[PDB]
Amino acid sequence: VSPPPPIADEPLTVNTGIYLIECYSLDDKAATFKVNAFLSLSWKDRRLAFDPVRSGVRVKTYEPEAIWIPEIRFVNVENARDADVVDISVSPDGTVQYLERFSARVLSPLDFRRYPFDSQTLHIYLIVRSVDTRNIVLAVDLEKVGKNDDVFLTGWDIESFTAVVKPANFALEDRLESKLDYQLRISRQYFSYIPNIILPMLFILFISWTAFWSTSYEANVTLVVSTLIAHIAFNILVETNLPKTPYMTYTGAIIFMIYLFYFVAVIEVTVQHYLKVESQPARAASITRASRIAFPVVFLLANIILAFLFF
Amino acid sequence: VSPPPPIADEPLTVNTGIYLIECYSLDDKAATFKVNAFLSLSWKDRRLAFDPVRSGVRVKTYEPEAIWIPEIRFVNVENARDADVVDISVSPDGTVQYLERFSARVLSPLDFRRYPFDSQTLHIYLIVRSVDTRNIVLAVDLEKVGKNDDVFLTGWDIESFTAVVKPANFALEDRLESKLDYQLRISRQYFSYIPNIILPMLFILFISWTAFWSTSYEANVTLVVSTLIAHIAFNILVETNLPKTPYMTYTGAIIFMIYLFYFVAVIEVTVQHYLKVESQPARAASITRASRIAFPVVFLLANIILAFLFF
Amino acid sequence: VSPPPPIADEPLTVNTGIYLIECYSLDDKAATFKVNAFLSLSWKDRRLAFDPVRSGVRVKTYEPEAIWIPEIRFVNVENARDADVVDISVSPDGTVQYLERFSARVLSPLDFRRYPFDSQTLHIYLIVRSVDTRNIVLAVDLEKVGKNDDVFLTGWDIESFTAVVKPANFALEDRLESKLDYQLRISRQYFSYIPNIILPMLFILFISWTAFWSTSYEANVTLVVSTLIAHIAFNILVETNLPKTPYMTYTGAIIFMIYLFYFVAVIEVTVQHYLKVESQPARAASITRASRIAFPVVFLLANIILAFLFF
Amino acid sequence: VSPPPPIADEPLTVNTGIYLIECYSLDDKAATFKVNAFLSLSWKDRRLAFDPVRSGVRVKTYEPEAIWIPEIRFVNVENARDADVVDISVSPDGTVQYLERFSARVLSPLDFRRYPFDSQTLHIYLIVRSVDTRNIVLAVDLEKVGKNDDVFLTGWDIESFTAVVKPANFALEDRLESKLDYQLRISRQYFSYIPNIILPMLFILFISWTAFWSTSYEANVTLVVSTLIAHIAFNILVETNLPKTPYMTYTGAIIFMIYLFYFVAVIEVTVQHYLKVESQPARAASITRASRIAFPVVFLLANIILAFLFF
Amino acid sequence: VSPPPPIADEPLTVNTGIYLIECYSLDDKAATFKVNAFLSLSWKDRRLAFDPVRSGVRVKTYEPEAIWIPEIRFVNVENARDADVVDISVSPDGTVQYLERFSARVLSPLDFRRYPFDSQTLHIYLIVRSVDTRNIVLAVDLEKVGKNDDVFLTGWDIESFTAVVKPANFALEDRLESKLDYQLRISRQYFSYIPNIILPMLFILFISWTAFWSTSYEANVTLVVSTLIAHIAFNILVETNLPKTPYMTYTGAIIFMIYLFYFVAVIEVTVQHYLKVESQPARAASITRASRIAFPVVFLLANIILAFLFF
Ligand SMILES: [Cl-]
Ligand SMILES: [Cl-]
Ligand SMILES: [Cl-]
Ligand SMILES: [Cl-]
Ligand SMILES: [Cl-]
Ligand SMILES: [Cl-]
Ligand SMILES: [Cl-]
Ligand code: NA
Ligand code: NA
Ligand code: NA
Ligand code: NA
Ligand code: NA
Ligand code: NA
Repeated sequence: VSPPPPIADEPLTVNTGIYLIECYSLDDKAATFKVNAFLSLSWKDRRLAFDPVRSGVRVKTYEPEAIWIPEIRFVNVENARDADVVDISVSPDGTVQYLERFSARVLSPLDFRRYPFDSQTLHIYLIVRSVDTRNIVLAVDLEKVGKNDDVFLTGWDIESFTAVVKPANFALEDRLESKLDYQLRISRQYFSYIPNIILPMLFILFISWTAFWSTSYEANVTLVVSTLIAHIAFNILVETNLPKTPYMTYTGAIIFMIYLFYFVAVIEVTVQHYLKVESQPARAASITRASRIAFPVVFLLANIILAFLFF
Repeated sequence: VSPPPPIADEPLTVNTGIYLIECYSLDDKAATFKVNAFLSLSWKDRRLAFDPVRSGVRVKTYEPEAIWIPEIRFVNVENARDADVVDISVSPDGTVQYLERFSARVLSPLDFRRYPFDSQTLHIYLIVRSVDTRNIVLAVDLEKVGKNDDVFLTGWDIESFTAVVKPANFALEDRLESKLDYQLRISRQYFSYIPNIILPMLFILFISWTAFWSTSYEANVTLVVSTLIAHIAFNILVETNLPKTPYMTYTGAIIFMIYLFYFVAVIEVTVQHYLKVESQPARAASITRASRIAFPVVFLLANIILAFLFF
Repeated sequence: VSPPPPIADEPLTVNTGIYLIECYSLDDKAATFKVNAFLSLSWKDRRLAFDPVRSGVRVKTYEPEAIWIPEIRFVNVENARDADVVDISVSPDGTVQYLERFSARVLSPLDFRRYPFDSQTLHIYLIVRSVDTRNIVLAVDLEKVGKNDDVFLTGWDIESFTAVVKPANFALEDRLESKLDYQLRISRQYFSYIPNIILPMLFILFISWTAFWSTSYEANVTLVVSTLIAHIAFNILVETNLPKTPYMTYTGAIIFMIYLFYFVAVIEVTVQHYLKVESQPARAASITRASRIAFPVVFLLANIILAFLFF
Repeated sequence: VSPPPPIADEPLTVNTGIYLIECYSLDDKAATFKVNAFLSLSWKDRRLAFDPVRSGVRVKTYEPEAIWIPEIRFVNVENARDADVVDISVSPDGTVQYLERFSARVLSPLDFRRYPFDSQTLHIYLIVRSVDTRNIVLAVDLEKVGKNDDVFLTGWDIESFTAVVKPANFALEDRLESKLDYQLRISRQYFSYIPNIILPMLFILFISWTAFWSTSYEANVTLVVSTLIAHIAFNILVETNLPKTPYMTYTGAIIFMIYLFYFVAVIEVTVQHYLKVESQPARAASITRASRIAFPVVFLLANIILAFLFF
Repeated sequence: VSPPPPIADEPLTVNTGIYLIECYSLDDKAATFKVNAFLSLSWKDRRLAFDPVRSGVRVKTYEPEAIWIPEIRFVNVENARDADVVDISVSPDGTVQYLERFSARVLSPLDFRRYPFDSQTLHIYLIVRSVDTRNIVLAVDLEKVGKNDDVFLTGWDIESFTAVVKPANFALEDRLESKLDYQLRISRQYFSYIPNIILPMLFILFISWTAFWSTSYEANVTLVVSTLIAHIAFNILVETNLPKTPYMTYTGAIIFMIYLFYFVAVIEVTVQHYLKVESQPARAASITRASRIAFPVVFLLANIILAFLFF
């Protein structure tokens, strides 16, 4: 079966729609997510036109093998989609209405700069390659673009599912390709990060600062070194949920900066002890008293600077 | 093959049933579970009706390809089900009795608020899309809804498997859809959490409170900081078994609150030491003696408040 | 093709056999194991009977599509088995001899009460569903039940592979089902647990008891708290290899009990220090000397009680 | 299609060959590895014999469906192999030359006794089941047995790929089976284990022995207990890369033995402190000075004994 | 269908091209990566040649089954590729233009010597096996070799995608094989390793060196032993992201060397304490003051040596 013939030198328009049924398995590290949706297609093929009286049916149901179906693919998928044809209906002017339900693992990069207060635009690219007989162009039927109410993605808020109505028509290997961009807008549910990572991380840091109210070097060393190890544990935990990025993330910046605070706290505790041993506790007392104010103040200001640069 | 014609403008009723054979792989983080079941379907096709006297046979067995079968799908599945037709039997009046055995990975969100003392309602949504010739409606045959006795789900008690008998009939892409809700009620076996997480967590916390019976700052620092690290280990272990939720869980709330108890214990140990060094051990003794009562009392009351808010 | 007709109102007996070739991937947490085996089937089809003299051949080989084959399934499988027909041979009296090689992931619950000194009976349930024409019953051909010598399951000893010869004949969805139980008896190789978990766990516990030969509170606190943290590590390691059970396991009981020993050791170390500070070291010495005997004695007796209750 | 008829009562010889193209995914814990190879088969079918003069062609190419092909399988595979026929060529005398490219996951147990200085023989068992018409025997064509130069297995040295030329001919379910053993000899690249596990483990152990040059009980307790915890971490790391074995491994033996050294070091540190407190430091000094020599000497000799028993 | 006949004894040239659409899942440990691409093939079949005037059409479109297509495979793939034919076009002179879209998991070893400042050349080997009728040789059509702009690989910079135009023609099992090498050049984004592993590792090491400004043995032991444990954590973290190599990596070398620095620091802290106890603090002070300079100087020089040897 060959493609439908043109009335004039016009290309064949294949109207498309995607209705999301199930959205799942957003793998942040992998930049992959799985989708289960309806894919609707519509085009005009005058070779299948019919007169109802002779046929006895107002619309005909064809099997995919019986008629010409455009070879529609997704660009940003791991493998060819898992598709099951639901319905093929032909009107007697030859307007075909195709519907399939598919599942596919989609590849769409994520921007982690504001993690875990980040938002993303997941893309689903629909494509058709033109044939030698005719050029095929994709169009959006907005009445067939949407998502189920129950659609959920663990740890995310689903904002919108829309299509950029104008296709990207270009040449690939001396043939026209017509590409459509379907956009799924999402925003991370940051809530959990507060009681699970941010506050525990702040608690251990503030615990290290109690060394500024102690002259016991041995206790101070135990305080700063133990809390540092706990900070290392949180750093490792965070980087297991994140991919390696060629940029700094918001959380990554805070985590990194906190190491500097632990490093200077160890210097303070060392300087304090050295002075005490040298019989200079008055100078050591001045440094410890200043540290009581300096450490929280510099921590607060540096965080304001970070929040400002990132948001 | 076209759908059965109506006697009047009535829709086609397809009676359904699901009998669970094997239930497994409940992935809490993923909100997915796997199912292996019988799917029974029943409808009337007058074109298939026959006289038992003339034909000789009481029932006719058909191959799926030979007759019209409604296109039944699951809404909340990752991929199309793995199905194998078991039997197709037709009665003399044209009543078709269809039976298949299928396996599918179902997507059903879980409420973790009362974790690990939580109960869940897993859903299995059956759906049919209406055709241009006729409208198709789903119904429940209660005699064909059930589960095997041996059905088990590791770490859960299976309470019931029932169906909401009235379908959700709605329009999707200008066609009637008839959706049925099959509910699998389960309740978590909390037992194991007690000796494995709750009691070990309480033991380390109570170990930190021994610092209220010690004047040794160095030992106190070792006691509170070491037990805090062990609490961090348990917090990390718990959050690896749970997804990120936009709400607080019961366990999450207790775990978070325990950090505050460790934080105040560090303050007490610091205040005590500072006073001793300042030659004020009488004031320090009053604070330590009060802490011996205050810490368990505030811990007990705060837990009563939490249990009340969550249950 | 319809089922063979009865001589009288007798049911059709399908003789079965399972010969294990490869056994692998026993997932303790999941209650799943993978199997690769021969499935042999035998029944009489009089319609297929022939005269050896007239036909010339002693046996006739058929393709599955050419003759009636019973629809045999496994009850406790994740998905329908991966099967490949090896041979179909028909004898002159119409006795069909069917052989296939299959692979399946089997679901069989495990009893962890005596872990890691536990034994299990893995089940493989064969089933046939009766048809409207006739009732089908399963039987065991003991000469076709066995396993390869090389069959191994990492961390287990394979004891036996036998079949319960009498089927469980019952009604499921108003049709007779004939179910056969194939049993694979296994016993865990506990060896490794001794040098890897049990002895290291005992060593750290005995290390904590050295605090009963020390008056240094700071060293005692370091001894008991550090070894407790190591015990927490072993507890976490153990529970990662085990599912969450609504009962206590043998290892779980020992692990839990050891927490109580650490808890009382912390009390002893605290009481000892408090008394020393109060200028009562003679009373403290009596408690420490008693602890030297009490702790190993109570540990030994409590273990005898546990071993008795569990074995 | 039936098997080739015999000239006399001789069995049909199917010459075989396996040429490894890609070898990957050796899972030590699972005893599985994946293979991608050419499988060559050759046999004589007199019914396919032709005159080169009359036919014109020197060789005839057939599609698998057109001629009789022996049913060849692998014994120790998880599932049936993924195969794609490359070529079927028939010579004038009726000698068929079959070639396919396949991929399979092979199950072959490993001996971990000398880990990580162990060598293994991975097996690939080829098999044919005899038919009622004729008996089929397997043979090795050594010119069709080999491996690609680029063949690599991460962390291993590939030594050889050979076949045991004489098959194991036996009866399974009253039919002859002809089994061939293909052996892939490999030897572990131990290099990495030295800087990553062995030397770090020795460093922490030697760090614990510095307690023999200290009278500070508190520092000694910190030294031996901290290094023991680090040894526990290495023990856990090692057992995650290894399956549970019913025998001792070389590394397992060294790791276990090192626990005894830590245990005796804790006894020494305890005895030393007890004596000092009892005003017996002269006796304590004799024990500590002896320990300085005894610990490295006993460690060196015990290792010589272990290396001797294992190699 | 047989291969095209030669005009003379010349081999059949099959022009090839690969256009990368999606590149993903680079598993460093496994030496595997997944690819989604267009595979273009072109050859001349004179038997398919036609007159444009007589036939009417300028090009003829065929279904794969209808004409002779060369059997093209990939050498270094796990399984046979997942392919879907897009277009087959025949020009009047018989020049066939074939296009398919495929996905495959490719096996390509990586050189970790300069990790994480390493670059790699991923290989995709295209191959054709000659037939008995004719010899088949592969060629590169450079106009059909490329990659999509959007192509990305998390944690990597994609440099180029080119082909070695001259094939590796060799004999395998007495038949010509023509192999083409497609090279995907990538370079690791080392950025993240700096704040996540390198700087935290340097911070803990520098924290251990504060013991050179302290006479407190107990605090020194806590400082060096605690930071060593944190270094062990980072060593374990690094080796989980890397495979076991028979060579030293850059990071591996630095990590290993840092153990020696911790070992000598423990010796210094021990020697210092021993001397103090022996009433020789003047000699101990000389060693500690020298260590303050020696440790950073030797660390800096050893790193210059390492960087020089590795880059
Ligand atoms: Cl697609
Ligand atoms: Cl479905
Ligand atoms: Cl089955
Ligand atoms: Cl196979
Ligand atoms: Cl391929
Ligand atoms: Cl050659
Ligand atoms: Cl050739
Ligand atoms: Na078509
Ligand atoms: Na049908
Ligand atoms: Na059949
Ligand atoms: Na300590
Ligand atoms: Na065949
Ligand atoms: Na072809």
